[PDB]
Amino acid sequence: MTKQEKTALNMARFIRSQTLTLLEKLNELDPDEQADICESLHDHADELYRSCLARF
Amino acid sequence: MTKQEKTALNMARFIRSQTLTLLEKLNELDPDEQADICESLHDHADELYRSCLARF
Repeated sequence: MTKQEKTALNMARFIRSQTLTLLEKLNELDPDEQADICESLHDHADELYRSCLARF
Repeated sequence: MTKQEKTALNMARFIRSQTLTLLEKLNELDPDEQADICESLHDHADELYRSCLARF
């Protein structure tokens, strides 16, 4: 296994883990809170994405 | 401190932590990989957001 392959697998595992935990955590809040948090998370995701576009 | 307050603080801390780790991890990849991962992460973020809209 190459370092590039090992890295790719590790990153895939990491993103999967983060997503699973986030979903489980969100599932603890009532509908109202969930909607607010989701709206905030999406706006922040767009901001991070635009920052990446700027870097590349 | 109310349970609602304790929950809000815990969620804020969690989202902050996840973001910091993600950024640090991304910083390990070369420009090319970073761009690919960012594009994939954004598309997935949009998918999750649309799923939330559907639930609420």
